[PDB]
Amino acid sequence: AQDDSTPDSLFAGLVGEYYGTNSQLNNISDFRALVDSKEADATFEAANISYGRGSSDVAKGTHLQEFLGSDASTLSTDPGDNTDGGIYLQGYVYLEAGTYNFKVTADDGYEITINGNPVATVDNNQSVYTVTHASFTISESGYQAIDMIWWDQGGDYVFQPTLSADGGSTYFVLDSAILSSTGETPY
Ligand SMILES: OC[C@H]1O[C@H](O[C@H]2O[C@H](CO)[C@@H](O)[C@H](O)[C@H]2O)[C@H](O)[C@@H](O)[C@@H]1O
Ligand SMILES: [Ca+2]
Ligand SMILES: [Ca+2]
Ligand SMILES: [Ca+2]
Ligand SMILES: [Ca+2]
Ligand SMILES: [Ca+2]
Ligand SMILES: [Ca+2]
Ligand SMILES: [Ca+2]
Repeated sequence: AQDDSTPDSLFAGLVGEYYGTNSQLNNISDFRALVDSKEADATFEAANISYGRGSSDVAKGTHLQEFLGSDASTLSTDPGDNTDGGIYLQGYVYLEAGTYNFKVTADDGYEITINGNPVATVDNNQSVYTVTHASFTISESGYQAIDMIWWDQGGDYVFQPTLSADGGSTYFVLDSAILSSTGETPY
């Protein structure tokens, strides 16, 4: 919901922020502290949350643009170089009441929360790895609050957090079909 004097862009995606640093990102706490420490180095619309894979540091050159792919045309600016970097996404996702679970492929780590509750966590650096996370429940159909963090400490980078509504038989990417930046219906 609106919570200040600034009108908010309504689009079918999450509000994306990118942060770079020349310090080491080892875990979720490090990345969250980076987010807390300054304004975003760039903003974007996260409408197709399947990013990478690439090499040679997400925070260098045009690697962020390549990583974000179809979402990079919404970047507010082209960040300068850093050694380490990551993204913070926030907004809403339409989900019917029921049981769900994430399955996430990533390098490095990440955390996804729904309605404020962590539902997928990797609190460390890693080369590309896929985790099938534990199931969670949605009590009431509608737009659920969601946020994500992901980072790259260096090297390769990928982030694809897929969701299953059918007990792990099929999974889907979070994209413009169901995302909303504000919780209003995007057209
Ligand atoms: O430790 C997390 C990183 O792992 C990889 O990078 C390490 O492993 C590579 C292959 O063994 C080495 O070449 C590299 O020097 C190591 O840092 C991965 O490539 C990174 O993206 C991960 O962040
Ligand atoms: Ca606002
Ligand atoms: Ca900030
Ligand atoms: Ca750049
Ligand atoms: Ca892509
Ligand atoms: Ca685009
Ligand atoms: Ca690093
Ligand atoms: Ca990496």
